[PDB]
Amino acid sequence: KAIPWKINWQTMAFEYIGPQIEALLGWPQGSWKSVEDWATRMHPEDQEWVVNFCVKQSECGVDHEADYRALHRDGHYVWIRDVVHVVRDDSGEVEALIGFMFDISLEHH
Amino acid sequence: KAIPWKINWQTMAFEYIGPQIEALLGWPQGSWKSVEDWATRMHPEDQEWVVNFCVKQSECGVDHEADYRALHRDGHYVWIRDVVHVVRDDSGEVEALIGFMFDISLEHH
Repeated sequence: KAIPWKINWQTMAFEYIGPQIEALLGWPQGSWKSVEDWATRMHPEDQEWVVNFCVKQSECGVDHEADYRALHRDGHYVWIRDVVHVVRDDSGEVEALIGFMFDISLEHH
Repeated sequence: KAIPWKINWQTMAFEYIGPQIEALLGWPQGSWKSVEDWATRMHPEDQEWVVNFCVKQSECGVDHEADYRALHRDGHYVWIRDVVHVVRDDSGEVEALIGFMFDISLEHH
């Protein structure tokens, strides 16, 4: 059920994202190209804080997690928990973000 | 709260594991040396299936997750969900396991 994913820090593009993302959010798996897609497919009141929070924590190399309403292609919202581990390269600089997205619908019933 | 970790498939040793593992399970963070430690610090009825399940799924390169009672150093058990992503090298062979351990105590109250 967990959806694995990884983001290239330099380009901010998705290296990969599990196919379960399609069953969960409906958008074609191949449509998840970059962080911009992740930021767009989110509830308006959540975009208001999640993006800034994740950016700040990532830049500081601090692992983090956020709960928000993800936008399904059909228009309804799905509660998701995004858990992020920050990876640094040999020189100590942020190189990528790796983690999982979890459907936490049951926690909101 | 999530505990990040990674295992070198060849040596089956922990490359790293978040410091939160100490606050959660009590054992010194540096004590988590290999899969053997992970397998030992688990409820006896769970060791009976979790180890075999994870091994089988990992060898097949299939992401998986398992819920089990982890052993705290003080002797009591803590419900944990281990989520695993399998990483393959350039030749297509299993190279490592990366994921997170989550305290799911609230789901068992």
